Amino acid sequence: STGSATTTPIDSLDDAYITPVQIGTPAQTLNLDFDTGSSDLWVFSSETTASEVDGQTIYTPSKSTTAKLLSGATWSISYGDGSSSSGDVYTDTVSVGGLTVTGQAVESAKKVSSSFTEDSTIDGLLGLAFSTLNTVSPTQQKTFFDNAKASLDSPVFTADLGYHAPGTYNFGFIDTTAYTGSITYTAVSTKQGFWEWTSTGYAVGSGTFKSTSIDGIADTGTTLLYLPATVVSAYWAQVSGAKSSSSVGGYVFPCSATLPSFTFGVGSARIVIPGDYIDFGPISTGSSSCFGGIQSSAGIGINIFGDVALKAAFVVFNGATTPTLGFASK
Ligand SMILES: CN1CCCc2cc(CN)ccc21
Ligand code: NA
Repeated sequence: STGSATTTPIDSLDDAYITPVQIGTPAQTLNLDFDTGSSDLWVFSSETTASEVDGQTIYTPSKSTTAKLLSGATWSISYGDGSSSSGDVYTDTVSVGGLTVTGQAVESAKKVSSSFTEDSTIDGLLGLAFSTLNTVSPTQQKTFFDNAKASLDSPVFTADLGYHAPGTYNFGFIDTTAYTGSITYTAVSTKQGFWEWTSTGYAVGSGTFKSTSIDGIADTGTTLLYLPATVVSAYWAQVSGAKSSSSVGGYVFPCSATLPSFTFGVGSARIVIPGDYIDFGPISTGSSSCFGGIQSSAGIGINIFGDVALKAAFVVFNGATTPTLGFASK
């Protein structure tokens, strides 16, 4: 089997991407944020505290003839930004882009943080990291990908995010029309439950490539590129008037600037992030200070190749017995 779904930016900055997901019988379509940095499929629901819902579409298990309460099971997650959600669990039929999983754990939110309530466009998250990070207790649950894997033509999914444009998530096949050149594969460590890999270095604009190992995770659920402070300082030093602002919470730059590209290594290959991808616009409405899309990881404890980096590539998440990542230009 295979599946193929379009993923759409939620706003003009590509802060996040939503993908339609069919849950239950008859289908209830919710727009979920596919998140390669977490392992819970959780949704706004008929159980969510009413004051914490503001425009999201909700899953109503009582309207699904295939929904079963997973008796005794609860979940609670805290994301790296400080956001959170928690609740109880149903199993139901879940379909993405024509690929169907029966008996998928659908984590129903009783509580969400204000940061989720405020995002009316996001109806929940579909985690695609390893199932060892799933938060359901007392019986840990599998991701949609882990449940689908055995049925897929090939045990893979691919992320093809757009810059200010829709893109695609494919499950079970590699669309050889969607990238240029060849795919360069690189080793993955699953020891922390992430798609963790090592980049071979970086360049700033037209500058020389610096060979240096940078461990990090491929995380579609994170907007920006978080890298070590040495690398980030080298990038922003090439932008007149850029500075790190403790008041704003990262590097800012004059909105009049033209940003240089950023290149990262994948083995002997190179992925080039155009400068425009690194512009996240005014810090507040009307400001002439703009927020940068490359930020320090120093306060995080991990480097994160989030959407700023991933949208510059066609990315293969290879879930074979020995997982690997693949990157291609596009
Ligand atoms: C609060 N916020 C809404 C936008 C999508 C989203 C995704 C994650 C997962 N990294 C965490 C928070 C969050
Ligand atoms: Na921000």
